[PDB]
Amino acid sequence: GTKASKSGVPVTQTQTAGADTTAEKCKGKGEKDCKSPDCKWEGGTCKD
Repeated sequence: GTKASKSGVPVTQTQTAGADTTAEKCKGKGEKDCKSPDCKWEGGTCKD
């Protein structure tokens, strides 16, 4: 609770460290190329 109201350490929960930030290997792929487990196909566009 109330003790610092900011904390000395940031206490980062998660910031998609595993992902390559943006896997632009997906970007450019057609629907067939775009693997769903790999990349999210949305709006006729393959994107990580």
